[PDB]
Amino acid sequence: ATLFIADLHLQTEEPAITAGFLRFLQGEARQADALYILGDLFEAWIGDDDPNPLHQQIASAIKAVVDAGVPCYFIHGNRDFLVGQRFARQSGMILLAEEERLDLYGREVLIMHGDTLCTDDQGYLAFRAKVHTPWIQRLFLALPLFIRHRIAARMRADSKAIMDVNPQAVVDAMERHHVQWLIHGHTHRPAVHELQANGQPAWRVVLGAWHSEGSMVKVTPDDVELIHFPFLEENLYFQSHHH
Ligand SMILES: CC(=O)N1CCc2cc(S(=O)(=O)N3CCN(c4cc(C(F)(F)F)cc(Cl)n4)CC3)ccc21
Ligand SMILES: [Mn+2]
Ligand SMILES: [Mn+2]
Repeated sequence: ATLFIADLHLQTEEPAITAGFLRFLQGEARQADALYILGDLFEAWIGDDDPNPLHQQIASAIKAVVDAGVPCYFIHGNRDFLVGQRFARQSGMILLAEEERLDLYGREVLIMHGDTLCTDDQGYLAFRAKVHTPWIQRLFLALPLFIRHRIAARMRADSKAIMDVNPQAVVDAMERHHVQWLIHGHTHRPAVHELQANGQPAWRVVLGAWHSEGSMVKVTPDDVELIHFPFLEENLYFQSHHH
């Protein structure tokens, strides 16, 4: 089986999500044929030289999955688009493009983060075009770390003071790649949408964000599974209910 996760939005202020991800990496992920992380692994990223200890803890845990024989892949999200080759080397992850076509046990599957499908949010698309401009990225990454931190903290507060996908963009993407299956995240609306692409039925599978519990897509030769699970091992106990 091949696993897909996304939108964990890991951050030191949310240690429960981190604990749930580490348990996932130590258990479920060790049995997979491959693990794909479709963006927004971290709530924020300002460059691979960031000494944030969470980054090294996550890198080491993913690297242990890679060392256990499970190749791990990463497509950038809108939050962590600055994840680069240094962190890829530290984690053992392979960085992929914003769109990839996979062959999963015979079925062709398109994967992406999903933010490029929200073509109706012109405000976000302007921000995305800005921070994806290569000379702007190089200029920001050259700034001192403490300056990048203050910029990011202010820009996050400015944003606090998610649009769904455009149906035709979905069709266009699935017909550009000639697939009947699409997996993405970003929208935080886990679902399986049926549609038509290339004159045949097609399905758009959406991952969930790790807010209260975990979420993953498991692809087997026989089916596609959208699975919700708790962060930690909920040890069962009994309460003496009465008839
Ligand atoms: C919609 C959405 O995705 N948002 C909204 C706010 C936000 C904040 C983050 S951030 O905190 O992780 N971080 C902020 C600073 N940033 C910059 C800043 C610059 C510039 F300052 F020079 F312009 C250039 C570049 Cl290349 N990167 C890197 C990322 C991530 C995603 C989002
Ligand atoms: Mn997200
Ligand atoms: Mn996103």
